Amino acid sequence: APLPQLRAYTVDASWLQPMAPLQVADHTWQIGTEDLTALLVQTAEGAVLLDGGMPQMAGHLLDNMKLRGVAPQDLRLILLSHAHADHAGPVAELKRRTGAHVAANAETAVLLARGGSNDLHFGDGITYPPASADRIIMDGEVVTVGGIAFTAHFMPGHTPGSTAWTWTDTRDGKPVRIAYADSLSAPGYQLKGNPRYPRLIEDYKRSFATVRALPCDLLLTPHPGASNWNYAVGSKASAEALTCNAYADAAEKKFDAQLARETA
Amino acid sequence: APLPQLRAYTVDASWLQPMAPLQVADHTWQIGTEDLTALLVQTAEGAVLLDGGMPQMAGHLLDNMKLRGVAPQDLRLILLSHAHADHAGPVAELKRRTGAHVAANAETAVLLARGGSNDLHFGDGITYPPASADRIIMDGEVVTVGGIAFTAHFMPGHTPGSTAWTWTDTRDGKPVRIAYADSLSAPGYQLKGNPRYPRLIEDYKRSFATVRALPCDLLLTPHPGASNWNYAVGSKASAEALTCNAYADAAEKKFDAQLARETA
Amino acid sequence: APLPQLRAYTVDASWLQPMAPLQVADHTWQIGTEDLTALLVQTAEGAVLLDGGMPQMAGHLLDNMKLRGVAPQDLRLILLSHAHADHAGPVAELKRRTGAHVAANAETAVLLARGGSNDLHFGDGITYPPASADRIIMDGEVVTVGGIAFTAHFMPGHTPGSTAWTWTDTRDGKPVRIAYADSLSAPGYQLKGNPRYPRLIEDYKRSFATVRALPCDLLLTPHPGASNWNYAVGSKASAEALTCNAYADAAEKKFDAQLARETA
Amino acid sequence: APLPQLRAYTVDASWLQPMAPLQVADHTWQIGTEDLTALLVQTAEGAVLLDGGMPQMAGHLLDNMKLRGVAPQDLRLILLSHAHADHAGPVAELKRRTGAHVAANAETAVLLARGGSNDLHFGDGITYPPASADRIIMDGEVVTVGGIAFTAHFMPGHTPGSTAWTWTDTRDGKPVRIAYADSLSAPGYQLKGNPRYPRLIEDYKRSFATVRALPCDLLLTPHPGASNWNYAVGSKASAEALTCNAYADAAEKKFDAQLARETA
Ligand SMILES: CO[C@@]1(NC(=O)[C@@H](C)C(=O)O)C(=O)N2C(C(=O)O)=C(C)CO[C@@H]21
Ligand SMILES: CO[C@@]1(NC(=O)[C@@H](C)C(=O)O)C(=O)N2C(C(=O)O)=C(C)CO[C@@H]21
Ligand SMILES: CO[C@@]1(NC(=O)[C@@H](C)C(=O)O)C(=O)N2C(C(=O)O)=C(C)CO[C@@H]21
Ligand SMILES: CO[C@@]1(NC(=O)[C@@H](C)C(=O)O)C(=O)N2C(C(=O)O)=C(C)CO[C@@H]21
Ligand SMILES: [Zn+2]
Ligand SMILES: [Zn+2]
Ligand SMILES: [Zn+2]
Ligand SMILES: [Zn+2]
Ligand SMILES: [Zn+2]
Ligand SMILES: [Zn+2]
Ligand SMILES: [Zn+2]
Ligand SMILES: [Zn+2]
Repeated sequence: APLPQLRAYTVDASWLQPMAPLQVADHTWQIGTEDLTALLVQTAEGAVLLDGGMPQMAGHLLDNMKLRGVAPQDLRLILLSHAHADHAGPVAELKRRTGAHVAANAETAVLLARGGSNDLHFGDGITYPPASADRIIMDGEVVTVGGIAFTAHFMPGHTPGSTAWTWTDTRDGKPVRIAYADSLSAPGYQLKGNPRYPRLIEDYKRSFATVRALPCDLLLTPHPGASNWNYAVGSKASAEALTCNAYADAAEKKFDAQLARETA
Repeated sequence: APLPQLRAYTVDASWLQPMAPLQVADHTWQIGTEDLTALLVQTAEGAVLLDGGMPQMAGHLLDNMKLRGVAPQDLRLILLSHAHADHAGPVAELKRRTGAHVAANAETAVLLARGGSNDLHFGDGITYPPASADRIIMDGEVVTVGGIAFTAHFMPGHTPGSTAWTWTDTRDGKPVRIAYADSLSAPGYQLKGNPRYPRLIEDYKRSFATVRALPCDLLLTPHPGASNWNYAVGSKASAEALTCNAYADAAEKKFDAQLARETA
Repeated sequence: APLPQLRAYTVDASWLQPMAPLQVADHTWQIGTEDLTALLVQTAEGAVLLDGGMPQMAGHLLDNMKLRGVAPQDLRLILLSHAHADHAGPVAELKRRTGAHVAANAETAVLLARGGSNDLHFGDGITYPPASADRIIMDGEVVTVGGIAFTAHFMPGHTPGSTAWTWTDTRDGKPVRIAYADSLSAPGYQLKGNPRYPRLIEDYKRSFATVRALPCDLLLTPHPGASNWNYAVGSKASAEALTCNAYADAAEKKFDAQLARETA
Repeated sequence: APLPQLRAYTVDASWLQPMAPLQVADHTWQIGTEDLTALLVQTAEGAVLLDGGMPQMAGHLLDNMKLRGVAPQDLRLILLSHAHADHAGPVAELKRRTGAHVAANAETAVLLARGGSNDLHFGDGITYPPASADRIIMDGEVVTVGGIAFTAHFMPGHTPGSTAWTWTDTRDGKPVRIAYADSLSAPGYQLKGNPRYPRLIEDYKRSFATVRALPCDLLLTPHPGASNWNYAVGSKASAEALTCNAYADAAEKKFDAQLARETA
């Protein structure tokens, strides 16, 4: 009986369904797939990319950037929600082909540096090509690119380095506060008494209070279904989207119900 | 007028004064200098080293390890308080000559990986040879070597990755709770409104409460004067040493007096 | 038409067939699989491991090390032929669970650091968890562990960092020169005019002359079929094994026949 | 008798004497100091920087780049001759402030990654802030930026990763072949029987033949005195500059005279 073969990280086909650039505000665009969020922000001095999705999406992300008049050498900065394969997948290839830099916290950097291997909960089951972080950011640090200021808010839980980003864009002159908040889920996580994450419950609770107080008028998430976005319907994509308090309150009730069944 | 020459990190001569191994408990020893703490813990499966001091102390640390019957290949683990040159200096050379591994958190790892360069407060003024961290530890994670369990307690402030360590040793059969707590000082730090550390005051305050609640019967610090240790007097080294509440309360009063003068 | 799913690196089942430790000489053992070579060398000061095979073989390698009386904390050094997933797979997990160090050249280190991703010929198709190299070795450098000296011989071609290792063991007192030489194959490689490897043909030719002059009495390869070893037959495993000149001459004829068909 | 203090890497004041941009050809400029070469190449798609000199020269290099109409976000690529502190010093700070990427071979990358520490000949005596290499280049690989193609030629010896660069510029329409070749010196090196560099003499000899065959009409070196450049005299800077054969022949005679005195 020989050892088993390696298994590939397979996702639902909807996660890999390419879509044309969808406009969120005057400067923010969705260039990912139907169920994976990859936000592009066009500024006067370059473009910022938030997440990239699965690792095989680098060619698609470059296509949509070309459609917005953004050359590869115009991507200046890559920001991440958390360093998982379905969000930070193409960061390695995107760095080689665009000349951009990556800014993330220490926890996201060390997870990104080892390609998501040795995950606290998944181990080596979900591995993507590694990439280095050129700039280390702290909680509440302001990253400015082309006049648009990005503020990081640490919300650990899903991963230790889970970071929420906030920035102010315009909607035909009217300012709008956007908040790209990370996932607040714990799929298959051992919450209570985890030797690899001893203070996980504390971090999750404190993160719920963090996203409740986020300066937010329009909320987006790495998985658009978590914030009730519908990238397929285009114009009405932000129709039934949730607030920050609602998304936090909904996630916390699921965390307590999950924690309760774990003590059984 | 040519550009200035580089300046070397010079310390007081007392920091570099070698001393013979001083016994703290049945398994814990001080093998550093008179004013720099480097703790060695002998176990049945190997030895653990906490800090190393200045980078030019690797030869001295190996001498004292040889005196305790510890071969270079017997050092199994290196733990750090924070990745500064006067504490984590010889970690690079100690790894090459002992075959040991380093365990630190993400913030200490990224600071250790770039050799203390690009410090949040000191910049490139205090640079030491870089070294990689083989194991990443979380807050409250238990690291066991030879039956002795080391528990990490995150106390950020002096550095983002400042970690306090606790373990239980014996004093001729009687158990003793030891707590090696990091420095709680902010020398020349801009505390209020620091763009490189926006939540520094919050982290400092929460760290004072962390060291107050540390399970501690005997307290040691990277600088022994901070906890009123006197490594010169040998037997009476722990005579006038401070408690955890006293060391925290003394450091917090200095933090508030420093914060008050900063708003002036 | 959504983007395709990721494909897993699948190998022949014979590559993953566990086998009991096979004795090569007084100190050298085969602890890998039937068709993947993982050499263990027991010394008075510890054990050296050459290669590990596929990444899912860490548990098997530890089992055979336990059978030879080698505890996890007794593995002191890991040496590699080249940093590919079917040879350097478990190096990341083996470092975390044994406390060993890795010694490889610069080319093998940078390939090992990015987990085999961005291969010069395979791209991201063959990815394994990354690992760092603690010691950098040069061509002809001697690495000594427990009295047994390992000499590295650079033989680039299959990978830029392909390294052959030589050491002298005994066969019941009689000395024997062992040479673990890397693969001299180019499967699917574009040999002529490769923009990612412009001097590949020169490196391959110079490597044939390198393995011809290797001090060798018994030859082993990462794939035992390349040197006509038969790990299944146990005692007669080295029966029809090839010399160094024969293995080089056989590989060079295949390289020229491959280069000839490429110019057609 | 306490341990000695750390010593700072001090150089001659002429090495740190800032100078205004000196024109080499239609696109190549000297923006370093009087005795340290830092070449800037302006293209239609950005600027390439070859070397940076001492680490405290980042502010000066940015000043001269601003004088040539080159914004910080216009530096796209950094190329190195070898990763020593007097050539690769400011690469870390230049990456943080310009958003550029670094391209170097594996040997230069691993030396650049550890900040020049653990030098094969100097140890930890000459340490600069570390920096990562975003792209790994092979011998003879072509790097194109804005139509100008840079070809790397490995010439190991001074350092294992010593790389010479060649590119074709114009002199008011007339093409000119420029060759920026590394230093061919061995200051204080143990040449014969070096355990850290066993094949050093072979690499030095093969490097002399490499620079002799370099496609070169105008030669420059990291130290301009090595190729008889005089950056002070401005217009007549290339007056008495040497050819490639002359610079190689002069360096080889010094290598043999140095090797002869070593065997005495
Ligand atoms: C690592 O990627 C994830 N996990 C998986 O794909 C498998 C392994 C799983 O469900 O256990 C993960 O975390 N995600 C999230 C999230 O909310 O971030 C959700 C909801 C589930 O999908 C991705
Ligand atoms: C980086 O090393 C330190 N700083 C210096 O040496 C100079 C630069 C300084 O005083 O500003 C630093 O922090 N230390 C501590 C500590 O408590 O940790 C104290 C009390 C002061 O000494 C060391
Ligand atoms: C990356 O691993 C290899 N390649 C593959 O598995 C597939 C991708 C392939 O054949 O192209 C590779 O190289 N090997 C060797 C070797 O001789 O080293 C041989 C003979 C073939 O198997 C492994
Ligand atoms: C590490 O920097 C160098 N060495 C020194 O500065 C001291 C340490 C020394 O001379 O031994 C080094 O190599 N250089 C070269 C070169 O040709 O590259 C020459 C000629 C000498 O200066 C620099
Ligand atoms: Zn996830
Ligand atoms: Zn996810
Ligand atoms: Zn300090
Ligand atoms: Zn200190
Ligand atoms: Zn291979
Ligand atoms: Zn193979
Ligand atoms: Zn040099
Ligand atoms: Zn030099």
